[PDB]
Amino acid sequence: HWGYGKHNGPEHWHKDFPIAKGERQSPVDIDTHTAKYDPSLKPLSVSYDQATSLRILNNGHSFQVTFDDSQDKAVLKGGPLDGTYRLIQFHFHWGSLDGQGSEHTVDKKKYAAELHLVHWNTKYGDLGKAVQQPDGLAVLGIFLKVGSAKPGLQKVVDVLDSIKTEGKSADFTNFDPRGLLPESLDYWTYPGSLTTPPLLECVTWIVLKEPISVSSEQVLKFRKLNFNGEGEPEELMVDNWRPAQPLKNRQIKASFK
Ligand SMILES: CC(=O)Nc1nnc(S(N)(=O)=O)s1
Ligand SMILES: [Zn+2]
Repeated sequence: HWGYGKHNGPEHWHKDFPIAKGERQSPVDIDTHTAKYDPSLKPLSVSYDQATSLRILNNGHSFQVTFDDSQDKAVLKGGPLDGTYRLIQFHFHWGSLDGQGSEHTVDKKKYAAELHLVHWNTKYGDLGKAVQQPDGLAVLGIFLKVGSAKPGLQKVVDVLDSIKTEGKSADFTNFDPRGLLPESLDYWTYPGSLTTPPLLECVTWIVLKEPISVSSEQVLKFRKLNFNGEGEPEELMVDNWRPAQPLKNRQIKASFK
């Protein structure tokens, strides 16, 4: 079973998942001076008004809030995307201290954490089918830095005590993911992959330039979670991020001048 530690972490993943050394792996460093502004790109369309959250879950590598994706309800359109992508889940990656935790980096800068809102392309019918297609997923990535509290995150942190260990879940209905968004929807975009095994190269990445700020107390709660299942030696869920991968033959485009 893969993980983030010395003997099962990111440098080991290629053995069970050889795509780990593929041509479109994520995350990557975003070099702000090399990324080209592309005026053909469109405004992102984030329509989360009808979002229906279901559960919050510790899956052993992060915690995720899941959504009902049986019909168009919370979807992402526009930007670099064709067609409609339904929100299935969001999760975070974070560090043991504030100077690391994000998966993408900006001019080698590491953020305290990174939020991933995962959406799949409706023209493939289900998530399972979408992940086997180069345009099957759109993941919206948002950086977190430490400062002021993020009110829309507080309902999430208040429940983390209840899902401390792997496998634990709780009801998490009536959560509005709009409260996790920054003001500007300016973004970078590039073709990439899932950043956890099986690391499938099925993702259009859309990373927002403006981070959201969260308080030290909020991110502290992230760090109290556990990779392990109940009763096992406590091994803190921290530094669950994959480092930046080779960009290779890819261009990162900017939606803004
Ligand atoms: C079903 C599903 O969402 N699988 C994922 N694997 N990696 C993801 S990430 N870290 O790139 O957002 S999402
Ligand atoms: Zn992720």
